[PDB]
Amino acid sequence: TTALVCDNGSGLVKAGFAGDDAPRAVFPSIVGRPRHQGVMVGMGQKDSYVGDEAQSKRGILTLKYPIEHGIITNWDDMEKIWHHTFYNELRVAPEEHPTLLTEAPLNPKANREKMTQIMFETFNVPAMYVAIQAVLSLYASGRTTGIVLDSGDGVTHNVPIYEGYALPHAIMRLDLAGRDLTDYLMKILTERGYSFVTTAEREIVRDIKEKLCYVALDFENEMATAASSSSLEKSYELPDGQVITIGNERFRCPETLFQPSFIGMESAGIHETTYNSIMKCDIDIRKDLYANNVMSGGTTMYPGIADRMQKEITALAPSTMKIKIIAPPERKYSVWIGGSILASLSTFQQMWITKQEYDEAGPSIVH
Amino acid sequence: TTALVCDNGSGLVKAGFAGDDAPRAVFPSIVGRPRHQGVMVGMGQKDSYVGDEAQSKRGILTLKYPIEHGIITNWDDMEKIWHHTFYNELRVAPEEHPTLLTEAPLNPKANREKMTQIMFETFNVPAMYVAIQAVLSLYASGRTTGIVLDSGDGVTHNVPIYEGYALPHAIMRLDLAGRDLTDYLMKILTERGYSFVTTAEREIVRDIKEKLCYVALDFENEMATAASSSSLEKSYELPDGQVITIGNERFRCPETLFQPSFIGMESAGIHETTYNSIMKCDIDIRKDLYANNVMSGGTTMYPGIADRMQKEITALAPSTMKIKIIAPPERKYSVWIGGSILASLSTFQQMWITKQEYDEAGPSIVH
Amino acid sequence: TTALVCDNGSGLVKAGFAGDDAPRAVFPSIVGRPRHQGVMVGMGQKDSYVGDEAQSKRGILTLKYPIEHGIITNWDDMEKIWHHTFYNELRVAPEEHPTLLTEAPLNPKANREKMTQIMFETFNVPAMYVAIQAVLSLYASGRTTGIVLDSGDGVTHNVPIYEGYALPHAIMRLDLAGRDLTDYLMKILTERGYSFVTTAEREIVRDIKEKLCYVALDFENEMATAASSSSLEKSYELPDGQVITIGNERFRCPETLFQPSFIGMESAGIHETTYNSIMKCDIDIRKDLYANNVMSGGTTMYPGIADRMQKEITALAPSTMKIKIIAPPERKYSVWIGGSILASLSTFQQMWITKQEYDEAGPSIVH
Repeated sequence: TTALVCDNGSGLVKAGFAGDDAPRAVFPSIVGRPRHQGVMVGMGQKDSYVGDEAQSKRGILTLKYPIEHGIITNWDDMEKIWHHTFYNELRVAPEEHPTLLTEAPLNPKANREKMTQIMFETFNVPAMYVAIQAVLSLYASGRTTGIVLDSGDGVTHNVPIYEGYALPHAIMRLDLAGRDLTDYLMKILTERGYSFVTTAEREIVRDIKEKLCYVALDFENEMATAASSSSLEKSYELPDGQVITIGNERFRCPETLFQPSFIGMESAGIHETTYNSIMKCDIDIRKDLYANNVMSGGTTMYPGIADRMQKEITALAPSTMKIKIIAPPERKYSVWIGGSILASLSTFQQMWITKQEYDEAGPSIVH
Repeated sequence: TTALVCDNGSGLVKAGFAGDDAPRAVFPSIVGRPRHQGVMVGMGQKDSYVGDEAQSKRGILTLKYPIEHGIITNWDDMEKIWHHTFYNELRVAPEEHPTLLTEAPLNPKANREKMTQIMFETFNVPAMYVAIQAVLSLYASGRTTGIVLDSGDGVTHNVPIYEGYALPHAIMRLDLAGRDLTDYLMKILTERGYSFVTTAEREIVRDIKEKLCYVALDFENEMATAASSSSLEKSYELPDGQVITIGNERFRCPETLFQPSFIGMESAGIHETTYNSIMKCDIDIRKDLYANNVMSGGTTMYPGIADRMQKEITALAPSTMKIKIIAPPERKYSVWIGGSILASLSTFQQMWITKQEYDEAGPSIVH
Repeated sequence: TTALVCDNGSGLVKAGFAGDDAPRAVFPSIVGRPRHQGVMVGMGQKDSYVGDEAQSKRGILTLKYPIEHGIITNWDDMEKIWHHTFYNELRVAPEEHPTLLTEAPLNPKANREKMTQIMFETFNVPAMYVAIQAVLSLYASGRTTGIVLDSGDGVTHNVPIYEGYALPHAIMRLDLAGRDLTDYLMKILTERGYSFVTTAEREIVRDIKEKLCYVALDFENEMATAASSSSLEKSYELPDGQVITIGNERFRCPETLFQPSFIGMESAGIHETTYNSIMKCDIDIRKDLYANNVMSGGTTMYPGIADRMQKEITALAPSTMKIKIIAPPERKYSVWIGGSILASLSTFQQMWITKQEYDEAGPSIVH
């Protein structure tokens, strides 16, 4: 049997077998219990709706993302995510396949152990391994050097890798993008009188965060032309018939990635965390970290990136240095195409942690 | 044995066993004591005549509807309604059947308790349950979403239901239609010189409220053509031989449902209470409340509804929204066909409150 | 001349010159047009009655609060509020005094601009400034740190301030209390058979919301003693002679502030919004947000607050932390005593926006 790559998204959990095209299942991670009393008599209602069904049944449930700030809320809901994914999307039994699971870089111990341990006893997989989402994006882009960005709602990361070794002393985790950008967009859309305070309605905010937002070339000059009469406004239509016109806030929300002072948080922008991680690496290596700046994750899919990022880095970086920023299409599925390449390779079959070895070793094998 | 669905009409009490055709007994709720002295010597006269016999013996009695403004006048007369219904119409003993009783939405406490308690000790039914008349109209129309209208003489209601949960925060009770429309018709028929002030004669007013009245497409334009010489007049014949010709007031009386300022009451029309209840529901749900607007109750059987209601809602509702108003034939028996479907279903047999459980629990089981 | 502090209440507009005792004018914000035709011949009737005269002429008018959900309905009625206030209560010309106006925190743009702009051209004030009602309550209590609560009919707010800087990332606006508590009280008083559906009569509901309601120590245990025979009932007398006896609903209505699930809204109680705003502030600052919890606004004048709030916060907050909740008398006039202190200080005279500067700058000076 065929191995299964299942990505523990922050979004947007992604699932598909090993090779060779695209993921089979992608869905918004949400679990939602019903906040109102039923009067139908069937009864016909589920105890907890997962996505996609919880995104079709908005407004009668209370949506709860099971992974928040890069860590799982409880494994009771997480197990339901897994069960739903394997059985009613992929249509496969875990006993049939070796699996490949993903994690986030700088995640607290003992949450990789507890995960691995529960998943082996609950789903009875014959072998498993847990890879960080950032490392996998190297394979997806066909690179062997560069700084890797796993940016999902709501934890971004900046990991530098050099042919083909990782540098522990320069790894940066920012809790900045993207769920706090969702919350910030909701705070500056209230300023235009649209009240979307409720949990369900927050998903609609997320959808306009995808579609209508853009990044400026320079903030001050976009603000200048905003003061002018020329329309930057785009009109969105809402499920109850309402028409929302956003303009100024449209470029304000993504610009936060370069200026976190908009949220009021002390942390520095992607601009400077890129530079400061490069300048924590040895002198000879710095040469090839420039021009292997590879963006990844769905929250980097705004149009004005990477050429904003490019212009800003080129201004702070040493003169006459070659800087190219690598941003392909499909960054949301980058991780999955990474994992797919990995699990197909020899000899990594023998790098998987198998059940008998796990049973003897216990949680200490993980690291 | 076969369960019995007995509807506590405002009209028009309705009774018939569970399934599958139509009600067996429908009658005008009136009790009437004799207002004149008897000289026949038989004597042969009843202490209180119920309907139908009190509608055949008009003019020698004083008709008193036992339910007024959605609440029962006294249980002394109500028990006679029940006794008459079970014994001399349906021909059944309550000890033979589990019953299903109806109520009105937003009815004061403790009037469901006192009812339930008296009915168990007086009629000795083996089990019972009390459903609100509005919820039952969902089943009758085969829907699972929509705003439900229980409109009888003289309390209307507007209850929003979404698949398959009820929304408590948007429930509206209007004391507007229909008995006040009966009283208003009597006030604008006196304007044409016909004096029908007495209690018995008020039933005749109710009968012309059924048959001859109609709703306009637009008030102002119907008023315009009323000023013209073309006849809108219909000639009714009265039991003593009199011929009554009504025209202008013919469309004025039902138009009150869209304009309560005709009665002088502050409350807003069905038009606006429909809109304002929809706009008290969550944004995603509003989409399916439009086009599941379901009218019910006999007082909605005027010809110009629903296409008046349609035109008015479409003008106030957001542009490009799909609005269909659902109004089938037989709306007066909607409630009964609802109840019939309910009481036949498994597992609702075990939702009935049985006598032993009631005896242990007391009136606190009701809610 | 003496500066004038005029508070844009949600209630309850408040007005009085700068220093040193109490407001001169307080009145219920209502404007009401006459819903019936006049037959007196004088004629003697006003086009629109404002409060107090619209609270003496109840039942012949249709009361409309000009500010609803924290935003003004139209400036046509708002200007009449202002005109009435300055001229026929305060007896002062706006050209004589610099004014100080108030607003609500998280109010949509461009409603501070449009207000400021209209007020300068209509009333011709020589200078003005607009302060949010929450910030002013710090001065009133003589504090320089703490979370400030502006709670009026029907928008509450939770703003954290630290010596002497404001924290934008933790500001919470709840549309929960108090006008929806008025509407909820009307919905659970109909349950006891008293029908107060009309606009005028809604004011009477508001008056019993003030006087007779109380907060429980614990809901479940107050509900227990409610099931007991001991009287919690208080008897109110109504203008037409009616005696109303409320008990259970008496503690149910204010308890909604800790449990919004009673209205069916998804939002969390003051308990948790207090905690969750504190836990969105930096670690060192959290220490002094506890014990500077300052309540304000008239809708916090229920007797069981703050010691309900105290017991609930102490249960959720970390162990051995000092928590004191600051609730002085006169919370309804807190805002005014705040404003009074502010406008008297040097150098804040030079913080006022003066007419010549406004004329040059235009609406862009506001922020």
